[PDB]
Amino acid sequence: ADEVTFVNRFTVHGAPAEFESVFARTAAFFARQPGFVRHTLLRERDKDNSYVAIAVWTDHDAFRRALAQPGFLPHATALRALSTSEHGLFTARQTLPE
Amino acid sequence: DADEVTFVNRFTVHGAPAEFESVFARTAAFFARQPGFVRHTLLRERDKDNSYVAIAVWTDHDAFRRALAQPGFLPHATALRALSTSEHGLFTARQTL
Ligand SMILES: [Cl-]
Ligand SMILES: [Cl-]
Repeated sequence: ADEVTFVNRFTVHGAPAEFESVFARTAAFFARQPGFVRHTLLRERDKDNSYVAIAVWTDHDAFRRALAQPGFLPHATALRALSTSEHGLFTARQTLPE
Repeated sequence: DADEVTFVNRFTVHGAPAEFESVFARTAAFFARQPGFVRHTLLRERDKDNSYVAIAVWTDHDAFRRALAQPGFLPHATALRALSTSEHGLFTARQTL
């Protein structure tokens, strides 16, 4: 649609359990932001410490409003503490089924 | 294992993006006829014309491997290898809201 997809690759350095906890609470916060559509956390099969998150928002503006929230900052901080992140924003060009 | 698998593949496109997308649409269409195909998305990084991520979901690791092993995959792997460089990983979904 007009919808953007945030993809975030995490290299987790500490305990994966602790990382997934910190993540869940991050996910919870975004889940109640206007324009939120969905979120997936992925774990790489042949590693303990590789992860990928995927967040869909209705539009760019909805997403940037969610990031500029003062409520997001402690989640951001906790994640940085526990992981190296390489992230980016995408559009969907082809989807199937659909 | 028995777990749902999400294949994630990063592409840098060196040839025409238009021809890359078209080849991909056919490739997705081929995947769509394979047992255990759940879904497929092709993403493009915003304000980059050459950076793509393809996300393919399969009911398990074996259905995915068997898709890639089919003779009819060969022309689609060939077309993409001529157009792009790529790095992939095999994942399992942990959370979803
Ligand atoms: Cl483990
Ligand atoms: Cl690459």
